[PDB]
Amino acid sequence: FESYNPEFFLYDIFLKFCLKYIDGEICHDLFLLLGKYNILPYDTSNDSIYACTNIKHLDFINPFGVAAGFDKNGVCIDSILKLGFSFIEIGTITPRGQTGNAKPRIFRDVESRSIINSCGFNNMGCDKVTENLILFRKRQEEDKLLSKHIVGVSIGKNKDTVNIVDDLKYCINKIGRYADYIAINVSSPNTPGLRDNQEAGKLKNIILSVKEEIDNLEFLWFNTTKKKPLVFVKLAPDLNQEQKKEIADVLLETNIDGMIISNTTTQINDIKSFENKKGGVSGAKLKDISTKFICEMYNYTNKQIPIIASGGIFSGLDALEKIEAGASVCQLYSCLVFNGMKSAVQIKRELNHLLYQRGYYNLKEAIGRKH
Ligand SMILES: Cc1cc2nc3c(=O)[nH]c(=O)nc-3n(C[C@H](O)[C@H](O)[C@H](O)COP(=O)(O)O)c2cc1C
Ligand SMILES: CCCCCCCCOCCOCCOCCOCCOCCO
Ligand SMILES: CCCCCCCCOCCOCCOCCOCCOCCO
Ligand SMILES: C/C(O)=C(\C#N)C(=O)Nc1ccc(C(F)(F)F)cc1
Ligand SMILES: O=C(O)c1cc(=O)[nH]c(=O)[nH]1
Repeated sequence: FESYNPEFFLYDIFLKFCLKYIDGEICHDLFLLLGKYNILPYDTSNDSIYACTNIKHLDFINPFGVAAGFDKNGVCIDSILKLGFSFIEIGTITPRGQTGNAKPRIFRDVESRSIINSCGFNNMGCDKVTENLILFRKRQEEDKLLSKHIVGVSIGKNKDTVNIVDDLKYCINKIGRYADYIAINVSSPNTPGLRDNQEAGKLKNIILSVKEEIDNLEFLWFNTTKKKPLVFVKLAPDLNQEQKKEIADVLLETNIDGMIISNTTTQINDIKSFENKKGGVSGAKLKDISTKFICEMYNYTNKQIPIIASGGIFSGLDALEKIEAGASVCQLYSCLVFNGMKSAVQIKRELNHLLYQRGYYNLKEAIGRKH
């Protein structure tokens, strides 16, 4: 075993320990601290050119990135990317820093590889996170192994903010220049009233405001693409067909660059250890629900809006199911929690194998093949 490799057995011993004894958020923060101090293992393999993917000019070296919320403040972007991910969606930052809901607010259920959280948009604020992203961009600029890595920024509203657009615009003005794309978060179930912004009418206004604000912002782009950040919207899977269809029409009207399918769900209640817990559920129990959601939106949007998959992706098989359902790229969170540091290297290898086995010459060919 190569001790610098994410697959080094020692990291699995650590993973077992963490999962067995350590509080969810404490472990998470410890992990981010390890990454901040750059003492995490890293992937040294070269990514298959056959598994590269894209969403317009956004070129991902591999189809795996880490979902929003994992590095809410962008404290160790480099370290996380070097685990083998092609991109990371930092934050889900708010104009002002806020503490989030009362702890403990993150619980694991290993048997079902599920997580439930009621974090509440805890983050250091757009100002501080921008500084962290700026530091990364400068670092990315001197390093070359990160030149093609992508960083997206998830944005939301502060707990008391009346008009979400006011917060979105503030964040864009501050960090938009350093983002490869912006993720409009209107699907968190831990911020009262936030999900109402998924109503076709409101969502349309929000998306246009975000796009205009990005244009109004426009060496210029200190990001990877060297172009203005694309716009994605992250949706909750707890919507009825009518709602999804109306949203689908808005996404086409607003010509949104992409849609991150499925944030956590609130319709799961078959998990024993989560009965007395609040928040959104992530993990295996969310996979089918979110995959189906992808199928629907892919159809409802006539395969015109690129999809970033999120929800219960742990293996290459799970990723292929998301891909064949219409997803062009995948985001992981729970996988990192349950499979640990070897998450990226492992899932990439699995997907390459599976793509080969099934007879695909590349990953793109598989996108939507479940038609
Ligand atoms: C502790 C925790 C915090 C999260 N924070 C955010 C966030 O700030 N913004 C966001 O868009 N999603 C957030 N998510 C949702 C994940 O990005 C992802 O959509 C969801 O967990 C489904 O992926 P998974 O099944 O692979 O875990 C969070 C999830 C967890 C478990
Ligand atoms: C200090 C050494 C402790 C060793 C414990 C050995 C347990 C044997 O499991 C072997 C396979 O582990 C592979 C890595 O898995 C990491 C994630 O483990 C999930 C929980 O596993 C529970 C059983 O250990
Ligand atoms: C099912 C019961 C499992 C019990 C497991 C006991 C595990 C104790 O874990 C200690 C080993 O983890 C090593 C730490 O690696 C993570 C960070 O690496 C940074 C470098 O650290 C070197 C000093 O450890
Ligand atoms: C609930 C929870 O456990 C988390 C969250 N969020 C989390 O990041 N955990 C977590 C993060 C990293 C590891 C490892 F180091 F092993 F790779 C293990 C667990
Ligand atoms: O910060 C949070 O509570 C949060 C945000 C989000 O988008 N999803 C989630 O499950 N939690």
